[PDB]
Amino acid sequence: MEYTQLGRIGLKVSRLVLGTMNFGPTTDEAESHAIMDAALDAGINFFDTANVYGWGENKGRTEEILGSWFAQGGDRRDKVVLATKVYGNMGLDGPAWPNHDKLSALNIRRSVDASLKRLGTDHIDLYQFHHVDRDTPWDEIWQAMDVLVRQGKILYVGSSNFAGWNIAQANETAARHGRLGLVSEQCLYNLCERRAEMEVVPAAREYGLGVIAWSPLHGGLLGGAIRKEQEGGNRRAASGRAADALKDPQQREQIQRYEDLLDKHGLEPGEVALAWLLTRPGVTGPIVGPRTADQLASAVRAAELTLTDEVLTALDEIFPGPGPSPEAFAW
Amino acid sequence: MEYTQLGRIGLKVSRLVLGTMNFGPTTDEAESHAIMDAALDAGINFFDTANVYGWGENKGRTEEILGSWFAQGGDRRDKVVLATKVYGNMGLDGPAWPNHDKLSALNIRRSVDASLKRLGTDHIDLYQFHHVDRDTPWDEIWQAMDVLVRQGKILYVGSSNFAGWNIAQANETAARHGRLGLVSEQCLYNLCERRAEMEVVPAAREYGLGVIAWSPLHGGLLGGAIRKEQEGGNRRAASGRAADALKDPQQREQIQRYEDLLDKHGLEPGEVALAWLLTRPGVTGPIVGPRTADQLASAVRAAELTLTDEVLTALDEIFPGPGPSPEAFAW
Amino acid sequence: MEYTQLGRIGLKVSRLVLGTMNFGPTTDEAESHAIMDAALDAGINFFDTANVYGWGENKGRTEEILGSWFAQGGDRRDKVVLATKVYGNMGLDGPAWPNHDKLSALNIRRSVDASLKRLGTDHIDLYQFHHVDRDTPWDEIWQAMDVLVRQGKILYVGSSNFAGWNIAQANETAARHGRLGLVSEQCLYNLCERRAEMEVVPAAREYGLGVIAWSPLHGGLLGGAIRKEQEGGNRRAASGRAADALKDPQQREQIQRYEDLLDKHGLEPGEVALAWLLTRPGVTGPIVGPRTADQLASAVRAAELTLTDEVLTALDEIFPGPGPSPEAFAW
Amino acid sequence: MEYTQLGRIGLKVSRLVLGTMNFGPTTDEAESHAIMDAALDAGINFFDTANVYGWGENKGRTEEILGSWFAQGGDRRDKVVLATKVYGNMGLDGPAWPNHDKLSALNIRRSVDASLKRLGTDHIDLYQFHHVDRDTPWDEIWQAMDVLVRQGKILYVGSSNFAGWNIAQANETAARHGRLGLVSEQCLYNLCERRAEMEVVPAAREYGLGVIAWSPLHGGLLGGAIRKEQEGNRRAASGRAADALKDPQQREQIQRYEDLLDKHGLEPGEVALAWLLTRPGVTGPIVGPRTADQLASAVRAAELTLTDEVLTALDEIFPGPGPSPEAFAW
Ligand SMILES: CC[C@H]1OC(=O)C[C@@H](O)[C@H](C)[C@@H](O[C@@H]2O[C@H](C)[C@@H](O[C@H]3C[C@@](C)(O)[C@@H](O)[C@H](C)O3)[C@H](N(C)C)[C@H]2O)[C@@H](CC=O)C[C@@H](C)C(=O)/C=C/C(C)=C/[C@@H]1CO[C@@H]1O[C@H](C)[C@@H](O)[C@@H](OC)[C@H]1OC
Ligand SMILES: CC[C@H]1OC(=O)C[C@@H](O)[C@H](C)[C@@H](O[C@@H]2O[C@H](C)[C@@H](O[C@H]3C[C@@](C)(O)[C@@H](O)[C@H](C)O3)[C@H](N(C)C)[C@H]2O)[C@@H](CC=O)C[C@@H](C)C(=O)/C=C/C(C)=C/[C@@H]1CO[C@@H]1O[C@H](C)[C@@H](O)[C@@H](OC)[C@H]1OC
Ligand SMILES: NC(=O)c1ccc[n+]([C@@H]2O[C@H](COP(=O)([O-])OP(=O)(O)OC[C@H]3O[C@@H](n4cnc5c(N)ncnc54)[C@H](OP(=O)(O)O)[C@@H]3O)[C@@H](O)[C@H]2O)c1
Ligand SMILES: NC(=O)c1ccc[n+]([C@@H]2O[C@H](COP(=O)([O-])OP(=O)(O)OC[C@H]3O[C@@H](n4cnc5c(N)ncnc54)[C@H](OP(=O)(O)O)[C@@H]3O)[C@@H](O)[C@H]2O)c1
Ligand SMILES: NC(=O)c1ccc[n+]([C@@H]2O[C@H](COP(=O)([O-])OP(=O)(O)OC[C@H]3O[C@@H](n4cnc5c(N)ncnc54)[C@H](OP(=O)(O)O)[C@@H]3O)[C@@H](O)[C@H]2O)c1
Ligand SMILES: NC(=O)c1ccc[n+]([C@@H]2O[C@H](COP(=O)([O-])OP(=O)(O)OC[C@H]3O[C@@H](n4cnc5c(N)ncnc54)[C@H](OP(=O)(O)O)[C@@H]3O)[C@@H](O)[C@H]2O)c1
Repeated sequence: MEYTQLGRIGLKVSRLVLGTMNFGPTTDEAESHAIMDAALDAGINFFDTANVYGWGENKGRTEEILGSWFAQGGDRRDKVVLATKVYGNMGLDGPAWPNHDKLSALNIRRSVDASLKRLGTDHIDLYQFHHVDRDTPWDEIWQAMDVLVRQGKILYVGSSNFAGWNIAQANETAARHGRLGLVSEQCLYNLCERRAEMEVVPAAREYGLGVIAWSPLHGGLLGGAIRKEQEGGNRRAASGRAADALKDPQQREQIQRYEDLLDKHGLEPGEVALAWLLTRPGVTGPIVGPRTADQLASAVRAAELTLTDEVLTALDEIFPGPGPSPEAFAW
Repeated sequence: MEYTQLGRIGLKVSRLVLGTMNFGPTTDEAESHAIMDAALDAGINFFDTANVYGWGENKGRTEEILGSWFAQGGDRRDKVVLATKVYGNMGLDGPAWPNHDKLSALNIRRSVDASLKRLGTDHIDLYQFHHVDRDTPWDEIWQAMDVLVRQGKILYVGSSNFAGWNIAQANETAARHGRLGLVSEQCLYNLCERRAEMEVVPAAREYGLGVIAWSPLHGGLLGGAIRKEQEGGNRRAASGRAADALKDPQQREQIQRYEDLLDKHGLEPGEVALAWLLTRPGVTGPIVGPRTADQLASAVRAAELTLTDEVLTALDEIFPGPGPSPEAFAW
Repeated sequence: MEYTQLGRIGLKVSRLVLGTMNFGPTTDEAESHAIMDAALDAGINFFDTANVYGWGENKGRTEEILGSWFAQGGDRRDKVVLATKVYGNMGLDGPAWPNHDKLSALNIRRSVDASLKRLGTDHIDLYQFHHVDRDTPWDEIWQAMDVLVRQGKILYVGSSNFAGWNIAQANETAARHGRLGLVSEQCLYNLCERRAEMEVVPAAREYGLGVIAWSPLHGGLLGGAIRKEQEGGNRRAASGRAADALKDPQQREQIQRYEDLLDKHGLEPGEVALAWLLTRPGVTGPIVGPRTADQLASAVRAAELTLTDEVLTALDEIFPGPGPSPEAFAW
Repeated sequence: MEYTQLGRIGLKVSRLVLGTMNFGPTTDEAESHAIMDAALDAGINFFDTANVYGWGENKGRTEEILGSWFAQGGDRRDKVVLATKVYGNMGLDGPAWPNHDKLSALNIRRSVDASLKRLGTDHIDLYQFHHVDRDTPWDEIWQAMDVLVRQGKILYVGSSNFAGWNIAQANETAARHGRLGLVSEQCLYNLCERRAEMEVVPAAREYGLGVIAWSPLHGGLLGGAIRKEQEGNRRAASGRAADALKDPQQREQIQRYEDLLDKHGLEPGEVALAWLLTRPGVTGPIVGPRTADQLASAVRAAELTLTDEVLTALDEIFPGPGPSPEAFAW
């Protein structure tokens, strides 16, 4: 396993981050536990979850599945950098009761206690904002997080789905009073969606944040979705983001070009999408989303792949990116 | 229910704040619980109380009534933004034993623990200074509040009965050392008393405080007190501020003009006075003071009223305001 | 002559400030020079002017009259604490060209250079904002003033026609970065208009500003305006604020009672109004507005008057004040 | 003329900003001076220029044309908020000598003195970075600007072609030590190019910067370029506009735009300027008249009220992304 620092901070992480969103709605508890055992065996020490994972009436289930895994002992909790999230509504889906979503100090306080209880742990290593909340100012947010840091309930704070200028405002505000700022941004970034290149990733690099890419396969779309389009099972690529893209002729053609390119080179589409993210400047690593232990083993192989310049150039032809602003749209 | 941010902060509140001062001395425990259940039913998530409410030998009773309400369960504590106050003497009415009133770190320590015990909760969401204390410096006050913040016993700090320059000094002092300042000012503001427009509300707006208006009907004076002047009940308008106003020929003539105006437009005096405050720039909302469940329902109707330009202009004729200083008295 | 520190700073000033607004439009250049010589002979070391004084097409004339006075030599400039103002339109009366009024760094730059030229001096001792400018932020204002301080073009900065919270915001902003804040506020304050007591003077005193009362006789109204109502000459009391007040029945009765009281006590109304301001806590002194040398001589006598407690009580009853906020309108 | 505060600061500016890039290479000195007199007559008090304007061997000519304008007197300098730029190479076109371009304190020092001399003035009201310079840190940049502020050579500092996170970093750095930060961002923004909506404008709004839009007609492309395509010089015949008209999809977009405004009897240049005036946070467009009639046309656009029907139609023809992260994530 290849390791790196998470941005500027002292925390060392596997360049594969284990996502857990599938654990519950798509992968059951026993296979979820097997995937986490295999992840630990492979040297993956960095797990990403969220309070809302589990979905609908089962929001919180994923954290509970991690909690029963940790409860088995065997140094699992000691070994893992445990990340979860606050922002989402944990009540009945639909409009949230006021301050039962978003980033008020009020919702931060109740959300962290519920996550700690489901996870069966006394601390979260990386507590992440799930989304920017434009209505909560950073002196309120940093007050709430600093309460948790000094109580020992969290160690690090990260962001997810921020704009670049939110990262800068957040960390400048933290730095004025000596607080450790955001240590990582968790952003949508993959071959299909590269617009985090314009400002989010440049800002994260300037401020020394880790960058961990969520939906690195675009929801399974990049994992061989066309070749697999007729298979059964509870495949993630059969619904949601990937299925929507495959109904668009232009997006489907792109994915078809991708799968045909890789057939000519003896490469696997999911493994290449992961390996591609590992070449991007500033990217700590993809947050892999295995549905099966087999798909985790494939991810470990992806982290060992060396993409040739020829393949990288061809991928840029199919999936061009904008580069940084202002050059992306001005000069 | 209409919602808004409390000034600049991330807390979302109903634009009706439920005042509880009547609960105890005027409304009994059973009916207070009914009013609070109905407030939650109508979407009101923001309750104001004080340690002194109850009055006399029953100071603390209002908080205890809220404590018994919370103790039923039913997500009541989780759903409510709970505001209470410190400054008042909680001992025998009359001159307080030194440091058993006002805002020393000593009285803050003892008042908050006594409030938490009566409320049956481990934290207060909005802890308010009941009045400015000119003898306690802001580095002493912010030390005391920051102790409670970091212990998790409070979340936010607010002011009540401040001058505008007190708000500015408090929040500039807080900002110097990373602290969230005052998030709201609770001030006397209604059709009868508009002098908060001079400097209190302008300073609150500059510093991004919510503004929540206490005695929004001037103690019942604006709720139809002339028409109801001969009625029984233990009506708040039969005593105190309202009764005193009706003794004065000029103030009584003003209320008469008001009630006669509203008869011509088919409007209710109590609802119009609440709806008028909701139109004022910077006002988060009125802190309604229902004596009955029907009066809470009437307040909810008031929050849906749309006052016409013609009625707003007429109210300004009856109840002119000074505008901001310096223009209010100089140029 | 009685001297005092100007609030908290090391500058010592006479408790009569010589106002120059009459110099030009009401008092001609030679009599203006005689009044300034008489003021210096009496120990008055503190002169207030403004760029706009002169009025109309003659804006700047008063500063020029002071300039020709200083140009006479004889240690006049070295002896005088020279105060002038920025904010007013110096162009054609009417709507100003953008940034040719108010407190942008652009207007501050052009205004001070024009004042310095008219006054015939290389520095202004006290450069005052004529009025709050709600559209210019304090980091812009203090940048512009600090440029002038470091160049040696001004020494001290003062306010005029501020609200109390503006004083607080201004001086907290200056103190953040080691700058000397406002040293004095120049507000309307006299027997007739006491609402600076609510917040402006309390804020000034908290922050250690001098308080220099402008229009101390309410534009001549308190100088015997009723007794002299039939007189000729270009008396200031025949126009503007004083004339408007004498056409008001209640203000006229107030002034009549005042003049009758002072007839009974054998006291001069102009002198008493000045002596009254000298008793008010926090007041550095009145800015006298003599039209003649004899009126200056009269002001000097006023500074040596001791009003009996009987007269002081009678004045407070004829001319009541509001006291400080929040007590002035709440409790 | 409608006026507004420049973002959060005390400076008041007309919502039309007079751009001067045409003065010299496209509009001659006499006509440039007439456009500036007409701008002042209509109440425009805010002029944008740059040291490089004039182009090639004539870089600096535009500042000189403004300088001879000011030299005529009549309160012209006192009335105008004068904005210019530092970053561009002022030597021979091609790779610049080291530190004769970009934002080092060394190049800032030499560039401002040369602009002051050409402009014939002792101060610049708004001195703008022409482009983000990723190699110069903000404590160096603010040192250099503060030197100029304390000497009276500039009043305000603004940015141009920044990313949103650059605006935040600059102004947080400035605020740490009591300095007034950036007061304005000058970005490309018009119907054709709306990606400043992702982060640049949202960051400017949060930090209280003015937002002034350069090439508001996309270089004349939005001024009726297809109707005038065979006319006889015209900025639309070259550069950004010409390239867009060579592309089938952009040409079709502009053809749809010009058809839409034919139906409503409106002028394309005026509508494109009026459209920017409706965008939240936009101080106004930096108009680029080549002629005095084009300036009077801009003044008419500032009085125009676009109906909601037309605004909806423009938005469908010229969709924008809105803010990040929602623009690409959720
Ligand atoms: C010393 C005891 C005296 O008490 C006073 O003289 C107090 C009066 O001057 C009050 C305060 C005035 O009431 C004020 O009328 C001003 C014009 C307002 O000022 C305005 C304009 C402004 C610019 O000032 C602004 O700042 C302010 C906010 O609003 C002000 N406002 C707050 C509303 C308002 O209180 C008057 C109206 C004016 O004359 C109010 C009405 C009801 C009135 O006739 C009362 C008469 C009384 C009780 C007189 C006795 C008689 O006792 C007398 O005692 C004297 C010492 C002797 O001369 C006695 O001789 C026997 C005897 O005279 C008859
Ligand atoms: C008002 C309703 C109209 O809807 C539109 O006009 C939307 C179109 O303008 C879209 C957005 C364009 O698609 C855009 O093509 C630009 C050149 C790209 O811009 C480029 C360059 C850039 C510089 O802009 C850069 O910033 C950007 C990121 O990428 C842009 N990109 C975001 C990809 C891309 O969305 C066009 C391609 C060019 O025209 C996409 C293709 C599929 C198309 O023909 C669609 C036609 C439709 C549906 C037309 C109706 C006709 O309805 C018509 O309604 C009008 C109101 C009337 O004129 C009617 O005529 C009478 C009627 O015509 C029948
Ligand atoms: N911060 C946020 O907003 C956010 C949002 C989404 C996700 N996340 C995080 O990012 C993690 C990953 O997101 P995601 O589940 O959408 O990831 P993804 O990798 O884009 O989608 C997962 C799907 O890709 C396929 N796949 C996974 N590994 C593969 C491999 N080695 N080879 C071929 N196909 C493979 C599987 O598709 P099939 O099931 O069709 O076989 C799998 O179900 C989540 O667990 C969560 O922790 C964060
Ligand atoms: N910070 C402070 O110093 C301070 C001071 C006072 C109050 N407060 C807070 O502000 C809250 C409200 O104060 P308040 O009780 O004096 O409010 P208020 O609304 O001015 O007076 C309450 C009275 O108004 C009448 N009323 C209430 N709702 C009505 C409606 N919808 N229609 C017609 N009449 C209506 C009732 O009068 P009748 O009983 O005659 O029917 C009621 O007893 C208090 O509960 C407390 O939370 C704070
Ligand atoms: N910062 C501001 O906004 C502002 C506004 C106004 C003034 N000021 C400053 O404050 C200064 C004073 O203002 P002001 O001229 O309006 O003062 P004022 O004393 O209220 O009015 C002056 C008039 O009072 C009469 N008077 C003056 N001294 C007298 C005395 N000893 N005995 C009897 N009557 C006397 C004269 O009236 P008659 O002519 O009728 O005899 C004189 O013209 C100005 O010179 C200016 O420096 C500042
Ligand atoms: N910060 C930067 O990087 C940057 C870059 C470029 C420009 N700028 C600034 O932005 C200003 C404007 O840029 P620009 O010249 O490219 O603006 P523009 O409006 O996009 O293009 C100017 C052209 O549009 C046409 N036009 C102008 N006004 C018109 C009207 N009222 N009706 C119809 N057509 C009209 C004319 O084209 P025809 O000649 O074909 O008639 C004119 O030459 C410049 O002067 C400069 O100050 C800044």
